[PDB]
Amino acid sequence: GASVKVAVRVRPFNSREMSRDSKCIIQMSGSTTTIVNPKQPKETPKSFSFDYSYWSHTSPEDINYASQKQVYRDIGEEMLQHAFEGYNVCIFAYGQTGAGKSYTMMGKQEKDQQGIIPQLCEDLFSRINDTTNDNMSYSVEVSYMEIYCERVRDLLNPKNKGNLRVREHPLLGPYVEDLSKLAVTSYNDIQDLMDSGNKARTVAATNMNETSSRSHAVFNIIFTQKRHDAETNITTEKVSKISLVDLAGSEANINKSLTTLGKVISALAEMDFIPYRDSVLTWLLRENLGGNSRTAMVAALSPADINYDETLSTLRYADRAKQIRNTVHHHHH
Ligand SMILES: Nc1ncnc2c1ncn2[C@@H]1O[C@H](COP(=O)(O)OP(=O)(O)CP(=O)(O)O)[C@@H](O)[C@H]1O
Ligand SMILES: [Mg+2]
Repeated sequence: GASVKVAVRVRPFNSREMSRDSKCIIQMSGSTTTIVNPKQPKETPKSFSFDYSYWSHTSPEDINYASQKQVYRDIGEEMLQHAFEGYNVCIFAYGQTGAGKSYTMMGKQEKDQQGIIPQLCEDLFSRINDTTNDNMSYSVEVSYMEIYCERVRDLLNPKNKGNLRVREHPLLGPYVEDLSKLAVTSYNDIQDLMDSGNKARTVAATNMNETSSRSHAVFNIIFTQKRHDAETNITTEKVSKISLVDLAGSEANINKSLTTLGKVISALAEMDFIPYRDSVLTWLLRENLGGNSRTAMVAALSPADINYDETLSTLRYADRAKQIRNTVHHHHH
């Protein structure tokens, strides 16, 4: 099996940390991330090694700053190329509330501050429009959903209050019943759906009416490749499912999916039964976590001393995911 690739990324201090005069307890070198314990400075700092340790604590003027472009060119680009090979792929952002999950996955729409999802979509349509072999034609379908307190809402159709039911097809696996699946033929169109979708996510008074720290957003693309050949006249089809996930803060019930995800990751790392069905998230993502898919985790980290316990926990869960291996033959030309 192909190992689930893992990257961790530390962001600059935020308003909260600055108001408390937080010092940085995170260091990076190569693919290694080290964390210092602010309360017990007498211990030896704990180090963790990953596929990538992104230092984004400073600002783009730094030669060592890990940009949106590097984060995408490393893992995003790799997954898209796998989609083109015909493999199902998944990228999920994990981490404590405010560590930088949405920035990494969505980013902002200016200043080349766009995250993994916008860059991958753009890259996808660019590659498709660069095609010169008329025997190839493409189809791109998108779906966008939110999972909040186990409830699933269609973000591309906030015009229906149905809490869509997650089901298990008798033969083809889990799916969200009646979740809208829209055909898109340009990056501009997909971006427009992404934008309105982002506008439909649940907010929380508790988060100063900002998007609720407890909702999960799953962005799916169904990429179909059709290859003709004037001959026998059969068109062959290659279908890849791209799942881009932005999880709720790691710190019918509020934290079921996240706690269950932790258990699934731990169990998989150990095994190499798994409670996939214990939550809607782990259920829908069953094949991406141990199944037929190329998967990657990007763990967001706060650099502040005040978030030590939470950051250590994220690093430890990212270390375990690194141990997961999914289960995913041509002729010499
Ligand atoms: N690599 C980076 N470089 C510069 N700023 C970053 C950054 N990563 C995150 N930020 C900033 O840090 C703040 C918090 O990040 P963000 O809102 O994306 O976190 P998050 O999605 O983990 C919160 P929640 O758990 O509630 O969903 C934002 O103001 C964001 O722009
Ligand atoms: Mg977020």
